[PDB]
Amino acid sequence: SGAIYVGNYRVVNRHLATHNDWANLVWEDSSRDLLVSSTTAQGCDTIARCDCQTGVYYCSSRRKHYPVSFSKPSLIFVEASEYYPARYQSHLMLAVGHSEPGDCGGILRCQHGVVGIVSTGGNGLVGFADVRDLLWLDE
Ligand SMILES: CSc1cncnc1CC(=O)N1CCC[C@H](C(N)=O)C1
Ligand SMILES: [Zn+2]
Repeated sequence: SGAIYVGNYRVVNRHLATHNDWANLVWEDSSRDLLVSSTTAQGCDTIARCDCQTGVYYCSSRRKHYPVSFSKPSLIFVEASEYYPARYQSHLMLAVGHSEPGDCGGILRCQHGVVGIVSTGGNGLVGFADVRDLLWLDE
């Protein structure tokens, strides 16, 4: 679990969105595993606008933050699940690091702010759904 609170927006993994998220929907994209819903309170998270490939992510399964090198956002294949059929997930970035079912939603940060959230993982790898291209989160 985990979300990004920026302005009147809440960003979450689409496969973990609640009824309130769907009732206050702004935008959703299955191929990215992203859903953005509206909030009445102002969120205090800064989004990064960069091409950083180093950052720090929160791993709830270890209650620890880890530094990682990560790849450029791309279409990476993702196996079937109770949430999605087998497909290519776009805007996905991989890093060598621990993650397990329950870690989705952990924020990845660089020196410029929020880069994205944990969305995939397995075999010593962890995938992050990038949010840096979503320029409307600040306007
Ligand atoms: C940190 S998530 C994780 C980690 N280690 C093993 N498995 C997982 C689960 C995992 O990869 N997915 C299940 C939920 C939907 C994900 C998707 N973005 O399509 C795929
Ligand atoms: Zn950065």
